[PDB]
Amino acid sequence: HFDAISAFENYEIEKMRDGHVVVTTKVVNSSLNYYGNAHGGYLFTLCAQISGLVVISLGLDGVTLQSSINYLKAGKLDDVLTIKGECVHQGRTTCVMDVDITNQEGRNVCKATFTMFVTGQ
Amino acid sequence: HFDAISAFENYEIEKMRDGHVVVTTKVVNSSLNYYGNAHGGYLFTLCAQISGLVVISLGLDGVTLQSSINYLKAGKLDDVLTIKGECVHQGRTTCVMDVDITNQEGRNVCKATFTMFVTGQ
Amino acid sequence: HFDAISAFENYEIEKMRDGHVVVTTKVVNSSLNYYGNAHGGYLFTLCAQISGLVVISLGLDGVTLQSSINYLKAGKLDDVLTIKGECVHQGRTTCVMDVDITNQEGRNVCKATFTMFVTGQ
Amino acid sequence: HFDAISAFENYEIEKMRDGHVVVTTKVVNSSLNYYGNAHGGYLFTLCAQISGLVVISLGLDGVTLQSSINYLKAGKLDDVLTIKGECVHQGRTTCVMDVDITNQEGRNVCKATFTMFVTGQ
Repeated sequence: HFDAISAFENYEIEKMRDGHVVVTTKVVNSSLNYYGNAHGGYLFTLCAQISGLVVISLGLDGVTLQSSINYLKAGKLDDVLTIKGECVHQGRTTCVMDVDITNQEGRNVCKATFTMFVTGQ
Repeated sequence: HFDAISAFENYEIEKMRDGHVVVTTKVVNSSLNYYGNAHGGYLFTLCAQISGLVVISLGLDGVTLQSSINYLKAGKLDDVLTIKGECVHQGRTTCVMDVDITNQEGRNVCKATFTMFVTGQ
Repeated sequence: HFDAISAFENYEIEKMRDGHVVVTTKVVNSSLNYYGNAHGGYLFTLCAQISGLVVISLGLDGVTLQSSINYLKAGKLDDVLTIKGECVHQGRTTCVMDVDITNQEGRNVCKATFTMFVTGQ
Repeated sequence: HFDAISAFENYEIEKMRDGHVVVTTKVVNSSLNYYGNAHGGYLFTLCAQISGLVVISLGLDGVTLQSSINYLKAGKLDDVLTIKGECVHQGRTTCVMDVDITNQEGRNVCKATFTMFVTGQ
């Protein structure tokens, strides 16, 4: 047995403009995996949501086609995670977003790149 | 504003044996994104959890180093998703897991590959 | 100093039809890296070329948007590599190709997934 | 029929120091694909070679475990490509390298992330 893995039970949107987004969130029990670390799916979901927010901030609608994520350092209970996303490439049908998560000590937690398909304006 | 994104509010483990895992789950409202489709992070978390289950089934402990996911077809409210994970490569220090999600119509929803780091036995 | 890294100085196309491609090639000196193993770029290029051939076999033109590759086992001088590609998903604007390389002993060398953008028919 | 795809028929190492590498190269006919653009495999090989150079610059020996690449803008015959590699994370067992290619106009051509396995020192 294991409990649900949840993301964004709390959050603060610090910045959302012109393809650049910054959101903060506190790691809580529902964020964790078996080993007491922030779940890789939780961390990914933080990144994917912020990637979507980057899309919206460009006046676009979109869907993720593909994503790659690298895990660098564990997130822990009560960490404050800063999720920074930006559009590195704005093409006609597709956008590429980089999203980076750091903890309250400025340490790198994970980095992801999203390939989004622009569906409309 | 947006509500939390959650994964495994419900599930059934069908198979978990020697590097092969099958788990089913039903898509619910907490699974969805802005547009009413299964959230990319939700789908990834389904895959990531099953990847870790594959690791455990091998009598191993481990952590995800890197993952890539491709989104093929939308997941919808009330879909039953089958999450199939396989260890396609068991190295000494790392394992590589393929995870595929199909819906109740047999349609491919997404595919991911996980690069896991074996921490212990 | 280092010499050029080259791919397809020799090859045999065994199969090319309906989204399924099989090509063989022999690892030669220009294939190798500093350590005497098949260069990761060489192996990737084998996969990317076969992904393109899968596109053509579907009566399409296309360009790669994104690719992810996992390296499983070293390729060595004089290995015969079998490169098998297939379209796992044929969407309207994009295709997803899986490409797998095995050696003459049937051992898995590397696996890659390509997200291609369909440019025309 | 198609001719071999080659990388580093010419190059200039501009910088190679403590985890940071810059290398330039000019796109030639052997660099290109069917459509006359820089081959995705050629571009990846440029990135992969520079990733390994980053590893060496850290006094390390290593092998690529996994890589992801995004293609942003076509490379063309006679372009001068600048290949910039950085170790963004030096773990104990693995390193993560970001590699970016820009052309002579400062335009972003592609970006890749490499997950390297440290074999020795």
